[PDB]
Amino acid sequence: SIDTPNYDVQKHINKLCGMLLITEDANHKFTGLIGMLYAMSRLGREDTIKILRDAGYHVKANGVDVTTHRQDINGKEMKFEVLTLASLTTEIQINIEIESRKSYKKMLKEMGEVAPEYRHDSPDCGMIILCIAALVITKLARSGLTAVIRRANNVLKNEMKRYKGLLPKDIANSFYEVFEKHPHFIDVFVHFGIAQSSTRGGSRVEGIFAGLFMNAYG
Ligand SMILES: O=C(O)c1cc(C(=O)O)n(Cc2ccc(F)cc2)n1
Repeated sequence: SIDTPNYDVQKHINKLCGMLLITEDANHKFTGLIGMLYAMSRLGREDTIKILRDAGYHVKANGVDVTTHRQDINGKEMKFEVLTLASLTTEIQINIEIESRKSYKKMLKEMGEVAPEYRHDSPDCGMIILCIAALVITKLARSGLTAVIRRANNVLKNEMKRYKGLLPKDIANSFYEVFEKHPHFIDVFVHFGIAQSSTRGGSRVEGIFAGLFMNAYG
């Protein structure tokens, strides 16, 4: 049973990436999986199922939809937008949102209203996560972990400055873990990276990803 998110939940998964990126001392246990979900939502359900079946994997495709979950947090009833994921519980998703809202309020207290580039909903959050995945893929092509961190601190210096939760060591470990545990994600990531690196222009981060991905050959 593999979750195959479609184009419709790409905005949601990007926001989930962003919520972890704004979290001070964020727990990156699920970042490898969330990053992979973002890549699949970019490829689309159709292409994702095609890649897995072509790679010889047998797949039970799980539809990914946005649902509203009502949960009581500190006496107050709260509405949370969650994704129907077999790989990621409602509880985990909500706790990611709770912890990021705590970090966000601390940011308001520090600098007032937050600039677009410092928010959890900045359009490049998913790609920022996938830049670490691109570095891990190079070193798999866990000894190369120190080199991933050192290459990450230089290439993602502006992004690390923007996001308190951009912790290269934790994110790289999460990707190493997911690629070891679920090797079918390597095939998904590689097809994602080939397709992405063909797109012209776009954002600074889309450009950094393309350069990092191209480096896995030369
Ligand atoms: O500027 C604000 O007061 C603002 C904006 C949003 C939103 O875009 O939903 N939110 C909700 C929100 C804030 C932080 C967070 F990590 C998750 C959700 N707060």
